[PDB]
Amino acid sequence: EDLNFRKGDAKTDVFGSDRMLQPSPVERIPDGPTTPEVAYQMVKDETFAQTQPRLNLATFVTTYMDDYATKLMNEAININYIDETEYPRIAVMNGKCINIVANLWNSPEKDTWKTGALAIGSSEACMLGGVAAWLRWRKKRQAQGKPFDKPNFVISTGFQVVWEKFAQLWQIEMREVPLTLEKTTLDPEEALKMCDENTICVVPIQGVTWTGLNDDVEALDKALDAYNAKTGYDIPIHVDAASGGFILPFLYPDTKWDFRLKWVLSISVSGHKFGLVYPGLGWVCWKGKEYLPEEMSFSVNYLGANITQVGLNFSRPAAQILGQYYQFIRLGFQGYKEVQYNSLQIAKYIHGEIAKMAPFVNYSENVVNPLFIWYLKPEYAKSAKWTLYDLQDKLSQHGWMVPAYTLPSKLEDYVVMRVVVRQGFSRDMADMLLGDIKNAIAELEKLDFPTPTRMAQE
Amino acid sequence: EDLNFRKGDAKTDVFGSDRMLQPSPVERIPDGPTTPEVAYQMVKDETFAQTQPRLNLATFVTTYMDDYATKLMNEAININYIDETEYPRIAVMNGKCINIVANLWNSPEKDTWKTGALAIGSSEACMLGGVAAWLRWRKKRQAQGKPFDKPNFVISTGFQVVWEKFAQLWQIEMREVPLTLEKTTLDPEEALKMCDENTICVVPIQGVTWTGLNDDVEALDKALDAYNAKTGYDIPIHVDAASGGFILPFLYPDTKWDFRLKWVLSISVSGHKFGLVYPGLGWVCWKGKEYLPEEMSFSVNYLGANITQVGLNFSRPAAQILGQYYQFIRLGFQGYKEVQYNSLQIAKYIHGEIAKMAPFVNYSENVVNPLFIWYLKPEYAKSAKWTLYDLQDKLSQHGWMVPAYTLPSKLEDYVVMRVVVRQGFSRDMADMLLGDIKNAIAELEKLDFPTPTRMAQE
Amino acid sequence: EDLNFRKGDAKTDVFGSDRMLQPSPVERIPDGPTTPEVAYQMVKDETFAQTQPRLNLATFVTTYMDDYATKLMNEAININYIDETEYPRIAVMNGKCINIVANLWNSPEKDTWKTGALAIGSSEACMLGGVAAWLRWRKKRQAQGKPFDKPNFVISTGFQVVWEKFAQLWQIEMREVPLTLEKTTLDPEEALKMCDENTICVVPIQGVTWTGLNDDVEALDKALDAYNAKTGYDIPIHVDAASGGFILPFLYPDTKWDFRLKWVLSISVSGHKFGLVYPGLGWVCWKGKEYLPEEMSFSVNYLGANITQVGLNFSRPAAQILGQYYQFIRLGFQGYKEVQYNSLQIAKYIHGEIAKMAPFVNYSENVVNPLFIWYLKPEYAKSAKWTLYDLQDKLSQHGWMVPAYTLPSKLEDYVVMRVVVRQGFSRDMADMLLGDIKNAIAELEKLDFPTPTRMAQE
Amino acid sequence: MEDLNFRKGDAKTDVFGSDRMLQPSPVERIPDGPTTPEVAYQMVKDETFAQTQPRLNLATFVTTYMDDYATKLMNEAININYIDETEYPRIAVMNGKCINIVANLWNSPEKDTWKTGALAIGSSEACMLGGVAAWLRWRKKRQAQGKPFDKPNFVISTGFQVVWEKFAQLWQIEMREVPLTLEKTTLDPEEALKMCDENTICVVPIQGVTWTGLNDDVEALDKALDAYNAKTGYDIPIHVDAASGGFILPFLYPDTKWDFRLKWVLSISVSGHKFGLVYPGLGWVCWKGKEYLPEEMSFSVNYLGANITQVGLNFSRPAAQILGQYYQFIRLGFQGYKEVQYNSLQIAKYIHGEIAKMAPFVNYSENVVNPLFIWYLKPEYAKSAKWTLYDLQDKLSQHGWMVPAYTLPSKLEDYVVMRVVVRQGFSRDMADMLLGDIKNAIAELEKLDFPTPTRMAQE
Ligand SMILES: *Cc1c(COP(=O)(O)O)cnc(C)c1O
Ligand SMILES: *Cc1c(COP(=O)(O)O)cnc(C)c1O
Ligand SMILES: *Cc1c(COP(=O)(O)O)cnc(C)c1O
Ligand SMILES: *Cc1c(COP(=O)(O)O)cnc(C)c1O
Repeated sequence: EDLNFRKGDAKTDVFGSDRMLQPSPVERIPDGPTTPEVAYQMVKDETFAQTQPRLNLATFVTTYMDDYATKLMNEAININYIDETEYPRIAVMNGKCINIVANLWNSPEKDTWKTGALAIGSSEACMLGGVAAWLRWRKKRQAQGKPFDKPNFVISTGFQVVWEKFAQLWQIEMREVPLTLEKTTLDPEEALKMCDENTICVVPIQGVTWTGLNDDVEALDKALDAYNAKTGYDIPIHVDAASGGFILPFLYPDTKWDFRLKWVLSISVSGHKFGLVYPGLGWVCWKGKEYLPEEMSFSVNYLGANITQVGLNFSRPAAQILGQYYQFIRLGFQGYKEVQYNSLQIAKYIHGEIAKMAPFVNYSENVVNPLFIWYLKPEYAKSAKWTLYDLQDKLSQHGWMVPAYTLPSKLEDYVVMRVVVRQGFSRDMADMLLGDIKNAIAELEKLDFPTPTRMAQE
Repeated sequence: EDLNFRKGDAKTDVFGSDRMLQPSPVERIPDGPTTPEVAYQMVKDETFAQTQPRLNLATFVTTYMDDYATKLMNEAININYIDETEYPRIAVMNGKCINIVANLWNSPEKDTWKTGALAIGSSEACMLGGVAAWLRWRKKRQAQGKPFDKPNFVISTGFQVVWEKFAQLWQIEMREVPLTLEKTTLDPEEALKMCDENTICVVPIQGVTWTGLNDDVEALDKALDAYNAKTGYDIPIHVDAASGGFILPFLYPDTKWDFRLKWVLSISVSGHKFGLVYPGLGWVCWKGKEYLPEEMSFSVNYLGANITQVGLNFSRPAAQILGQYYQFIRLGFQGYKEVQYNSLQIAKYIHGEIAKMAPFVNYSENVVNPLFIWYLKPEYAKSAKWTLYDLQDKLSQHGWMVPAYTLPSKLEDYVVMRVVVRQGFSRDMADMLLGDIKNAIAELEKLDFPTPTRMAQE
Repeated sequence: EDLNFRKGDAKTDVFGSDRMLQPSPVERIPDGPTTPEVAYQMVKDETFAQTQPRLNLATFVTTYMDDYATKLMNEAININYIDETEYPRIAVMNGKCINIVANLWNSPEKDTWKTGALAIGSSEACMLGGVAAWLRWRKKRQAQGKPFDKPNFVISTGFQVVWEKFAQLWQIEMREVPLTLEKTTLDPEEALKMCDENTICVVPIQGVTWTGLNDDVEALDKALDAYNAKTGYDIPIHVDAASGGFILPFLYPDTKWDFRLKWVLSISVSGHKFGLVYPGLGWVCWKGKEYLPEEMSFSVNYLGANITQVGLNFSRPAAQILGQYYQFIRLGFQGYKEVQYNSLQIAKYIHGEIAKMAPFVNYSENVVNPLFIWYLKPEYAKSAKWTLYDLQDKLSQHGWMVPAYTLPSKLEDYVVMRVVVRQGFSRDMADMLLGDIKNAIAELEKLDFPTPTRMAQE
Repeated sequence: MEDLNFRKGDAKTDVFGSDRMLQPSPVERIPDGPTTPEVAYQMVKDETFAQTQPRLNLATFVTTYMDDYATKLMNEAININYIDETEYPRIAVMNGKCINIVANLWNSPEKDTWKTGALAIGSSEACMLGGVAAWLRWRKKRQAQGKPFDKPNFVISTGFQVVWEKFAQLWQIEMREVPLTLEKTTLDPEEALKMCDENTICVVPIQGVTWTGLNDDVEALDKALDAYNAKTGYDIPIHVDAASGGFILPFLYPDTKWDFRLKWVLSISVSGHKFGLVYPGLGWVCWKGKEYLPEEMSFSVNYLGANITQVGLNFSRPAAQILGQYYQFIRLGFQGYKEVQYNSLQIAKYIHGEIAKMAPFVNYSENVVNPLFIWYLKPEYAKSAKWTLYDLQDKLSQHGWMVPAYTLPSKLEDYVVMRVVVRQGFSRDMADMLLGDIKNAIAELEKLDFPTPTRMAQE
């Protein structure tokens, strides 16, 4: 007999121990240690009772990479990117990713080492673009003898929350252009009506999270050129291309949205969305070195490479740089094109099957990013006992997360549902989702009384 | 450009391929092959959208073993148990497991190699016990000149479905003794009312699936001894101990339920329930060689071990034998006792926490197996808008399976919910479950209208 | 110095401990636990001193799958198939496998979800087929006013033992048709002579274990059609296709043996033999819903799939279902055909090389399954000092298991040896086997006195 | 027989008998076409060989070792995006529990069970959140007072880590720097108070100054600040940059009053990936109470009954580091952290003592409070030596070490120093290897007949 079996010795079974009769620590660090197997289970087991990543259809962020990328990134788990003197090959590799992304967006910059920065996501990449737009505007207004204490920026009401963070954390006024059924993306005319001498940039979005659509950057650029010629305000574009920045170059090469446009001075993207890398990657590029203020930035030479030093974070994992560069080499342009082709084709397939179901109507007939939204047919909704929130709950019973929500300004009465198709979500998985949607519809149509969310609508 | 990238060559990305734009085969084998990576994802990805095993609280069957048992079993995946001449060490190992189980049940058999058999689960083990009881009875009645064409057996209405399978597949009449609030387990007096000259055995259950309770085997044995003495019918007991066979020896050693009893001639158990082995293990033991008919069985000597050859299956995985022997050596009696103690303590803990909640009342104050059932307070239920089926659905939205069902005959008006606590379900996971139950109750109590199942009860 | 080193603490070396100076438990569970490393070695080390599976040439059961199938099945070790409500995707996958198998056997059933059942092997699949035949016959005779208490079935003496198990466990009389050199497979005329008003089915075998041959199912169907027309007895066929069920559709598609035949009402197969899945898989299909008695079976709808619930086992591993579906997708029809082609070609190669050896003659000139048997030339055997049993022992000295045995009734004086070629047994391994056979012959021919088995024959 | 496409990348291709491995890696543009996974794996992996191995990187404060279970747990969460809190609410709650544990390690008096704090990628984001909150609290006060709020400043030692310069640049807030001297080797409160005025949003003492390894005296700053605020009414607060010391002081110096026990310490930040013992990607910031986190910055959402404050500069990010932190808290507990930090500090103290015995070297401080320290050349030795600490850095790099040499901040900029950081996973045995290499390097450099470039640059 083993005296200390329950206390945690070499013979203890994890689930025959005193520790696994005790709660996990909520407030205070435990006084003493446990065995690695026990602590492993205590943390691991708490992650079971939630959505499985591959069935999270709310997220845009990568939930699958192949086994070689995964092994490569796991092996770099202890590499701190910012130690560039210690890890100069990764610093160079980061710069090469920046070059490749800038050239994917048709940068006219002549320098071999393109002007850009690594980010943890589009959040940091967006904030860097906006701070740069803010600093360029401050300098221009100062040289003109004009005030520079009340900056603002203009964006669709379909903005993603990081722009609200930017507005709050830097105390910059956000001006929002509302969505309507007639103007389902940012209308250039209405955005310009909200511009003045204090506007630091307009932010069109490629891959609006609420709708899956693309603001027309080319139409914005054309309108802005006329407006800037008339006012002299010299207002630029920063493209929030979080999703579309890794869709448009491969599937829509002739759509002019990027550094080909006169007024697009910076672009940001989520490398961990359709850049196909696990969580923790974003990129921001500037059209040239003259658009990244010296106040924000400096550059260091590593093994002949000019790597710009700009960022909100400092120490950070380096694994995502290896993952991105691996994808660029493993897939190339052709491979990126076929993977995004698959994701868009599957999104289009689900869109078409949803349109055939009696309760549903799609927000758009045009699927340009691998995601889309739909709502209840207005005539169907009036007499239905259920809402899209009830459908979300039914789908959750089978492990899916398919989110229902209200649309932004002036469409807020529309409850919609969104499906995002990422690499690793196949046609076969689409059929499973659609089968569960049909069954969920059949069960909810048997209801004799309205649900809580249905009553709230009336 | 790689011409065959989409068709499946060395450069193909699984989710940039034509195969992952196609549905999985429903009716016919595909005409041609795919890459192993593609096929692996196609099969694997279908298993995502269902209950995760460690959150499956309906099942009694093991969903966790430690890393060494798991590795041992994985390494034996290609070992066919039934090739005993080729794998005689595993045949002997099977015999040693049988000895250990039979002695765990206090067999008085003097032979070193105890009379018992390997099974895939309690289904086969129960059927073998029942077939043996049927053949012993047939032989007795024929020798007595009595008819033997209408056998029956007696069991609680809380029987598990394999006994209905046995009745159907062998055409033996099942006689069911009803459950009542007054007699919540098999009452011996009522069981004897259903015994006659054609009864081949009575089947008390240790670990009734519907209720979590134990039939009183000792009381049945006493009643049966008096009955057999007056009638000469010689009716035996077969104990269905699917769960309790690996609980009672460790936590209730002095409960006289096994071969210590005169009329207990066979006992069956699920090695994959509380025997702590992954799916695919059951055991059946007989009290002595004389209770296993020669018509059913023979034995072969492997390396000096006498291994009885009886079974419904033939070729089968051998991994579960290695797993069982590992558990016996790894844990021993003390280790089994500590693991089952934990599971029972967590079940009692949840049992006590459930009783404190306003909507609930427990079916029993006595928790003798690591599971229990509760129902709605009758006064609460009459005015509640929801039923336990609604609570089951709410819990499923967080990944749990906690089943609601109506109890067997004469308690069929009771809708109950059951929680089973297995090795690998910790106190921390119990708190997560109870927190989700509390949140679910709060949500259901906001309903203004009754649910479909609530209306169905009126 | 570490006081508890020998007792099993964190510093203990497995083979410097007291436990590894002690024998493994034969009769009783050890009182206390050990470390997982110690227990892992104690169980693992016992499996060393026996036949290695890839050198087991006696077994028909899969001993190799590729790395992806193996990982997929290992990852499902804790999934209990029978929890279909909890794991409905695996329940649907099971049904898809059944559809594919039935269509491989040319089922005319129009229902999308074909009538069949999952099994642990051909044992359960055969018994389910046999019980269904018994129940259909019982119902017919009852409707006719005829007795139904003495059923029989007809089979070759080349039956595999599960049919004797079936006869014993259900008390159904087995009538055996003898083998002769003139009639080396089931002779239909002799089979029909054993049919009467009490015959529930005739069982032809595809892949007779003793001989490697195929009973002629079509010839049986023809004779049975005329017999049923003249008697009205309506006697069916159940095909035991344990091996051939996954050989004939790919290599002999035009051989009429399956549901193309009028009287073939059910077929069984071992998915773990030439279905190419590790141990634990069988399938049985019925020609239509009307041939599966309602007394035996019911069906449940899972996500729109009609899954029949019939079986002898209940809880069981689900891994083998994933493995079967993986093989269907990974290989397709072409892939199955190429693997079985390789296995048959290697068997034919070994067959041709055996025929060139002076002591040996093949039982059949035609190799139709990836296995065959041979015996000693009668003139050579008479003056030889050794038998095939001695050759089996010599081969065992190099790790092979190549079994020698006497053939069934009327051929019982023929001692034969069998080789089975499974996936993972290459031409290179065949050359190693043949080299060991030649060397073994050379050694045995040096004997000056006869061996015990040679003396036993005289 | 021959395989026609062997060099082009087919099923038989050997990575290093292929055309692709005769070609350079892409510098400018994405390749037109794909390669096999093995080829791409080697092309990226092989570029990482020719640089410092993490466990020999003695410049970094950031974790380079966790045990196998923490590593496995974090690897298994590589595809979990923390910010999807509705989808992953158990990790959201787990994040909140980590924040609670950290806040209580720092003796927070907050009575709410769900402490006011935020997850970060490192001390950079946590420090900026602390500063933005200080900036916003100061703005709100001056606004209510009718006073101007358009020229904020903050006060910090010249030993600041670069993220505070980023904060100054990216938010256009004036950084006021207090110089270091041999007489005042850490932040002196009196000199700091001379740089405070009505526009100062906070003072930032540092626990674990990167340049020196020392701790600013927060308690002495708190006392001086209390007197100043009582006189002026400016209400200037403390934010402690405790990137390293935040996970040393509670375990090894529990009685040092540096945290929320102090009146004016309203927020504290730390790097979980330094001495919190988690791989790269973790920082934490806590506030002394909910009232010190402006609602303008923040909101909170209830997940499974837990109140999780939503504040941050990042959005989507790996969740693995949260599981790693919670694993370490449970696996080690208070005792386990104390023993690991004890080991790291003891080995730093050991190297410190052995460095002192060597003829060329003198230590900057006799007191080692964090598992790191700096030394420089003895002044009399330096004048006649032909080499500098940069030469010793280069020599050690030849054996794979990174041991950094650099000039100290303002008023000590003439001091070339070298720093050694001891992290979990750097043992006594490895310290013996480093010291043996240091001795051998000294012997070789003393053989020089002429000065090196960096020695001449000093003249
Ligand atoms: C994803 C998203 C963001 C935020 O980017 P993260 O990568 O989550 O930090 C910003 N804008 C848009 C349009 C987005 O889709
Ligand atoms: C589990 C169960 C059975 C069926 O056993 P399996 O292991 O699923 O084959 C029979 N009886 C009882 C009491 C059970 O709990
Ligand atoms: C294998 C075999 C059986 C028994 O099947 P298992 O898969 O071992 O259960 C029955 N019939 C034949 C012809 C066989 O080869
Ligand atoms: C590390 C460090 C920083 C920067 O923190 P990161 O975790 O690298 O972002 C800021 N202040 C101090 C004192 C530091 O040591």
